[PDB]
Amino acid sequence: MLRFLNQASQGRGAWLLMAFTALALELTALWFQHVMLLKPCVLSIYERAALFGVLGAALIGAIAPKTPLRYVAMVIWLYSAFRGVQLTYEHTMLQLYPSPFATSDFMVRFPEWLPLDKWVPQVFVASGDCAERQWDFLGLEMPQWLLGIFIAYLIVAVLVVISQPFKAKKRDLFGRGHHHHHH
Repeated sequence: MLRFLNQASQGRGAWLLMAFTALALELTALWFQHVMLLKPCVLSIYERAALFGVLGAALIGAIAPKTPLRYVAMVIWLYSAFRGVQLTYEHTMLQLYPSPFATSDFMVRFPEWLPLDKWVPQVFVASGDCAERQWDFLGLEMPQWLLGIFIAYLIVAVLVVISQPFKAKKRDLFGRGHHHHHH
């Protein structure tokens, strides 16, 4: 049952399986555009960073999910959990509620202090309109589906994180007070 989940998850094979899954979607997709001659957008590229970043999180996390490393790897998993989900919303709202500013659509704005984009414009430079539909499943745009996965991934980490032995009665001090006010 649940206990087993912690067993299968605490295994590397399982972790490696999570990577191939997120990758399989990127590859199988990288082919659709290669033939469908599809072009990425500003947001699309940004969203790719949210997951692409997580993928890297699964590579380092699968190093030893039995040590405090959890907080270390989940740091990226969670970052995408709240932000990834919150962002995925902007796409949905705008998609069903188109009303942008003047011409905010001005390529990707990033500080020249991070050659991550300058030294690598290949997977950063945007080209095309954002929110446009070029391919859908069951009558749903990819962005909508991909979001479906984001939720799934958000659950495996939140559940696998809490699956930790937890318990422990010690826990000396935890959280500041400061609420006595003043006369």
